Amino acid sequence: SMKIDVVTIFPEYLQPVGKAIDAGLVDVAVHDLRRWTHDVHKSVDDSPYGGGPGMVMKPTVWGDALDEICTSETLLVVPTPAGYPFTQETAWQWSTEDHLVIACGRYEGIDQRVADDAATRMRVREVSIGDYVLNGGEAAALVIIEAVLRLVPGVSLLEGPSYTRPPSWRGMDVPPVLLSGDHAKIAAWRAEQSRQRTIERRPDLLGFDSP
Amino acid sequence: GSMKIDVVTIFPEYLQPVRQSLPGKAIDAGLVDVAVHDLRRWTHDVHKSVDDSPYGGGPGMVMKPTVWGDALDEICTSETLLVVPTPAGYPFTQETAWQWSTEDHLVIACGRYEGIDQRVADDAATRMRVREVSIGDYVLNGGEAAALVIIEAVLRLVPGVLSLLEGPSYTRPPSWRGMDVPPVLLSGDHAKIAAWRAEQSRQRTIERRPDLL
Ligand SMILES: O=C(O)c1cccc(CSc2cccs2)c1
Repeated sequence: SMKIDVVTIFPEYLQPVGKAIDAGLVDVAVHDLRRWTHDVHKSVDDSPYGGGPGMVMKPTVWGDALDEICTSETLLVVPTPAGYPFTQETAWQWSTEDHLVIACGRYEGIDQRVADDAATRMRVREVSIGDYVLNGGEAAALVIIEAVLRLVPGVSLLEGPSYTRPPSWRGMDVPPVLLSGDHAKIAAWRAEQSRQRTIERRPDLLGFDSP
Repeated sequence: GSMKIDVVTIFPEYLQPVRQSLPGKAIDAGLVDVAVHDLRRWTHDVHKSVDDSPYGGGPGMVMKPTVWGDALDEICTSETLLVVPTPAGYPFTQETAWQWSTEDHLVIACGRYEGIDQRVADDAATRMRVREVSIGDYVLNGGEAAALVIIEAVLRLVPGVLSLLEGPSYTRPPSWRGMDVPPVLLSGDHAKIAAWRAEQSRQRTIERRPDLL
């Protein structure tokens, strides 16, 4: 059993309701960060100190929210292009956690003091899901949850090509070996394929130079 | 400029957020159109089948060439760029988003389980440009959230629609819970602040991303 919490200013995104199939092995909650503002305008951003383009999310509003939602046992996830890589190994690790809280930021970023503060009560991980930029952590929140949840109790190199019926389609055939029943020959051919594909699409995975 | 995105999936509900995350004005100006399609209208049987056992043995299922064949024949033109998210794909980077941002028709095929029959992509590639791609180093159940990422990533690069690491950022108030904003940022010395940020970026990148260096 495991509890996942998500905070965003766009709570409509996370509503798919895959990760959806649950027989109560985990519960998931989504919160509107505006639930913790006070002024009539609901202001959650301000201009950066030192200058530069765009807005930053205020430290006070996030701080209040997390006070209410987080505990000392909590793992705090902050998706961000400036964070550590989020890999298969990270998913395995977080599949054992009791409590995850994902903080979705928009604009240019969130005050640094927010995660520095949190880091004195609970454990915090700033993470990047890939080398590209999004508008907000909302999509990243989703990716992280899919990757993590599919490893939770009760649910190398690259993988080569897959086939199924029919054995001949539009004049293209399934590789004979797959049809012949030799468990040996099929494992070998499959290993060859998987390796031939990594050298091409992902040379770094076998310690080579990236294109 | 003017871009059309078709998405095929056995979960068309999942893609609710992309079309509910769009500026109305760009839809009015013909800057982008996004259509989601349920992969099952192209099924041939009364059970509406999308997958089938792996040739060669193994666990998990493979997706039928017959169905995806029908589907792509209908949606794709020969100007089409066919995107297929998979963990065995090429890396989807920022350079990739930039490139695709100037394309006219993007077709994204969302597969599930252990993939789509290889022949589908093989065949498509005889009459259009196909790109199989991985959004990161981890396995997701299906291609759906990957599609979400890619769409958001590419469209925030189309005007009027939606190297080291960036260092910390701060805003009002100057003091919060006993932590102060770095005093250099209020100094009025902009040549000096440009350099402070530079160091911050380097340090960060060394810690978090020593590959980039
Ligand atoms: O922290 C923020 O305020 C912020 C600003 C922009 C975008 C995001 C999530 S973006 C992302 C990029 C790669 C992996 S995740 C967050």
